[PDB]
Amino acid sequence: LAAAPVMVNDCTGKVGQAVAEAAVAAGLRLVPLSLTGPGRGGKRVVIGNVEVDVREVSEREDVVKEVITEYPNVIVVDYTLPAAVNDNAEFYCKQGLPFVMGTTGGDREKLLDVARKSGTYSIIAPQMGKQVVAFVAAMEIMAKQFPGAFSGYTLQVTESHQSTKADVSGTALAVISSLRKLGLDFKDEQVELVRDPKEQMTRMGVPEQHLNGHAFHTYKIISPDGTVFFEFKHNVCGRSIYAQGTVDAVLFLSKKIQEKSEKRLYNMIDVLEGGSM
Amino acid sequence: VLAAAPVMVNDCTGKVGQAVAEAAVAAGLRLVPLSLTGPGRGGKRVVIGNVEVDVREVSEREDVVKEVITEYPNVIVVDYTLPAAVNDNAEFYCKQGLPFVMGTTGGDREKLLDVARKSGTYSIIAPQMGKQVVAFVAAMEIMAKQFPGAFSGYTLQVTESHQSTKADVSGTALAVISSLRKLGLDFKDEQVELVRDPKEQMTRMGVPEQHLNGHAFHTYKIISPDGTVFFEFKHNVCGRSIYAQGTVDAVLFLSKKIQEKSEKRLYNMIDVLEGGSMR
Ligand SMILES: NC(=O)c1ccc[n+]([C@@H]2O[C@H](COP(=O)([O-])OP(=O)(O)OC[C@H]3O[C@@H](n4cnc5c(N)ncnc54)[C@H](O)[C@@H]3O)[C@@H](O)[C@H]2O)c1
Ligand SMILES: NC(=O)c1ccc[n+]([C@@H]2O[C@H](COP(=O)([O-])OP(=O)(O)OC[C@H]3O[C@@H](n4cnc5c(N)ncnc54)[C@H](O)[C@@H]3O)[C@@H](O)[C@H]2O)c1
Ligand SMILES: [Ca+2]
Repeated sequence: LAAAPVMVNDCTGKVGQAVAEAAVAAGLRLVPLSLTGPGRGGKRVVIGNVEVDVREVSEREDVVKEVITEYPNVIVVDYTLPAAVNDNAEFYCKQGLPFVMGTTGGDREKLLDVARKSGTYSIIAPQMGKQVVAFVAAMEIMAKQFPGAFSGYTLQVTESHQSTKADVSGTALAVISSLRKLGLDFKDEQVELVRDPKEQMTRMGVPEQHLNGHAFHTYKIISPDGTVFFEFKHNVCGRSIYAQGTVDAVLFLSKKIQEKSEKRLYNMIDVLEGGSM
Repeated sequence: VLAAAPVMVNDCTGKVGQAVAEAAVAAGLRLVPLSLTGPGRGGKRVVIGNVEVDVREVSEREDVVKEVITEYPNVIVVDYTLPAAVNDNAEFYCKQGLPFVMGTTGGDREKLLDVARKSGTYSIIAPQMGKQVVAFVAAMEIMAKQFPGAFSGYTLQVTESHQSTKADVSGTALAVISSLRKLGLDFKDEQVELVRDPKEQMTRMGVPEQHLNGHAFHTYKIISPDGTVFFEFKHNVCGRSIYAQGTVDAVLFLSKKIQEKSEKRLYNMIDVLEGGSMR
């Protein structure tokens, strides 16, 4: 590939590891340095056939000078923790480092502000499963073109995630928001969170190996008389969809940088519009 | 409050025509108590809700329409007849200046749309009136054009159930598959799995036993190369009510366009969806 090399912070996190493995398998160059979180020690990890020197976040200035002098065209991929989001972003923007930020949480308004204001080439997208982004944006296209089209219908929404998210998924909320414009009446509190593993397996169909990394959503829309039934599901096991979307985002941003686009801040919709590469 | 034109349903004795009239009445549209039935059917009085409809032979259609027009000048005609009557009924409506909603399938569809456009008659010609199904279809296509190859590498299975003897993939399924191809799925029309065994229609598609001869259940499954991502979309229709309810909406939409004197005369069900809910 004519694509920029990538530094994945943190390649020891669950999604960060998946991204790095997918980047390597795809034929991107993985920078053999990574930054891990506060309270984690230095270590050597194997990603494919690449040995990555994982360094403490206290060393991040030194580490980035080293990455920048050896890999000037580097793009950083950030899958860290909500706590690090705005700080990592300000760090990348101050250093002129182009980045793909997949980490959720943080102050999303300040995040987008700093990236746009500095004019740093970036993709900031809290859902990098691009196929899920396409479904979300379909529901919203439907919602914009055809307001009230399901007026009078009943909505049920059910979803399953690791019991490390007490909360309704951002994806579910965004879809429900479109469904309201389609004339459904449904409060966020009505989402049915499935959190029992027995039930996640036996009723939602989540495989036993994926109980701690999955995102299963079901939306049902039923007419007042019960004769019309619509059902939409998007069920993700593990993290490969996030990994594969991140690779595409890096390939897209690579090109924008090579071309010197006027536009600097992109999202996953922009990536989807460009097609598969 | 609806404030809509009164409707004449031809033929209120046909299966879909009756369903439309009953749904119109229950919704609070005014049903004109005259209807036209097909050649070889006799005159009769039918009850639609608590409205007694004088069903007249199609040979009397000149007399019938003069009677409807003098009591209900703002009438909109809803046509659910038979492929054989489509082009003739349409030419009749356009000659008389009667606005119409044509739900009947078949006929020469090019001549049909030509006569309506040429005469400048307010009309909705839509061979699929299940508006919620139309909205889903049209979304998928917009999505598909916006996001080319987005599911490139994924596998597609398509299953659908209809009354026995449907040999051909539903026009709705084909249109959705066509969008799915633009999203990078590689899938021939022949690979649609027609479910036609009633045991299987019930046990596997969920079709209720009473609806085995009148239903349209579709399932689209999209799976990633590694098998870890599964998308499933279903749209399942039992009987005729979705067509009835969409016809009411079409009449409400056309009513408004007529009241406003739109420059545009010939509309379809996409145009109705774009106009929003009116109930
Ligand atoms: N965009 C998406 O599609 C998507 C999908 C899944 C998860 N996520 C999000 O991505 C993030 C990571 O999820 P996960 O399941 O990989 O969690 P994880 O805890 O396994 O990994 C996060 C890693 O980040 C490290 N870290 C913390 N602060 C850091 C810093 N300042 N610099 C470098 N590394 C730091 C931690 O030590 C940890 O190993 C979460 O915010 C999660 O919500 C996003
Ligand atoms: N747009 C849609 O989505 C949709 C949905 C369901 C059915 N349909 C179509 O609607 C049509 C009617 O279906 P159905 O089950 O009600 O048919 P049906 O056989 O039950 O009734 C049709 C009626 O039309 C009458 N008729 C024939 N010629 C006529 C004329 N010149 N004027 C007045 N009446 C006349 C017949 O006597 C008959 O009773 C079919 O072509 C069918 O494909 C369309
Ligand atoms: Ca009869």
